Amino acid sequence: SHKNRIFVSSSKDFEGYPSKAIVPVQFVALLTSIHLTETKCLLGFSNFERSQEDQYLIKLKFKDRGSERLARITISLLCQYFDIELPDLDSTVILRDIHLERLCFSSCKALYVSKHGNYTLFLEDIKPLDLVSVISTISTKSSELISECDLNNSLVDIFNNLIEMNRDEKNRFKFVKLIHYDIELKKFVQDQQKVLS
Amino acid sequence: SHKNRIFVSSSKDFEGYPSKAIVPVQFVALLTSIHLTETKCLLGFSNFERSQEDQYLIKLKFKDRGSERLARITISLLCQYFDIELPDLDSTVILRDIHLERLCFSSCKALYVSKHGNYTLFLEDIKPLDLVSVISTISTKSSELISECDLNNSLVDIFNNLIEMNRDEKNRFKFVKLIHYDIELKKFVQDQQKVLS
Repeated sequence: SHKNRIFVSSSKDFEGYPSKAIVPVQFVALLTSIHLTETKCLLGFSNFERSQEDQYLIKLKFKDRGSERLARITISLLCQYFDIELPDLDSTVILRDIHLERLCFSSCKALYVSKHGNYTLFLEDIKPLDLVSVISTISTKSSELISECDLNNSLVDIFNNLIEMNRDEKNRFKFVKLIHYDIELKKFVQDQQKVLS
Repeated sequence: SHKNRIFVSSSKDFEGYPSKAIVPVQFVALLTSIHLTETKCLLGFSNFERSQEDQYLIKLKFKDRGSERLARITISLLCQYFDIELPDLDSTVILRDIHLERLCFSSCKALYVSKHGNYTLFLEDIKPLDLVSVISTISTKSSELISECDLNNSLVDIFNNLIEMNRDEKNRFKFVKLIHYDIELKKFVQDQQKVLS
């Protein structure tokens, strides 16, 4: 046997989880916000089921200076991977609605940790996915509680929800406003937008 | 004014630094080793002036579980950036002579911290550089103590030392053994190997 890390397809699943327990989970979602202060470091994620950003809030807790540095070094690499630029080390980080500019697919491993009906997600790993890859995985193609299609299914859903936000006028999200709108993204979008017939 | 982060071109510079001081530094070097246990996390870097790996040892100290996680998440992103694959979270990290396989250019900001003639380097930031970029920067092209040519000069030196190790037979380092030997690397190598005339 193993840890039996549970795959969650939605923050709504947390509503039926144990009330005092530590449960390892994994979920796929777009990075939507970063907040780095001196006492706190917060990562927002959304899946965009109907939409609303930061459904998942993952916490990187820290008390010391060393902790504080580690948290900062972590944020720094995550932003570099996704080409999100940061102020200079030698110069507080606040990033909101990241998805309006970038589209940062991420596979996360967290610890759902709950007490008295309240729960917190602590990060254990994060795998940034390349938009390049994500598009392949969709165009193209451990524990007993994660199917090797869950991740894939998630990526597919995220992108559909993304499509329905693009159409919707009262939504600030639009494929064109993305800093990285290639022609591949265009045609990918168009293809998936044709999988309705 | 600013922090006056000092650019160091060599670990040999540390021999003339203050004996009880905290001095912010920056240096460019290839990642050569990673060690992750439960009490310690160590990053080895080399510049390869004549050669020897791990001239620079940067320490990511940690006492808690949270710290321990942060350190791990940090290592994980660094390896992903450089396409170094790691065992599964749900399954101690020991990576040596990374440069025989990969070539991982890195710009680091550390705190030289010394007491009684002894010094330690604590990480504050690390910028992985893409081999793709590094080759441009060389083929192609803040504080008062870092010139905007230092980084560049360093990259150039590293690669020359690399060339002289390739020639040398008693050295296990060879361009061909690299997991990523493109044709660009070939021709880049050949060009720089022609800048001797």
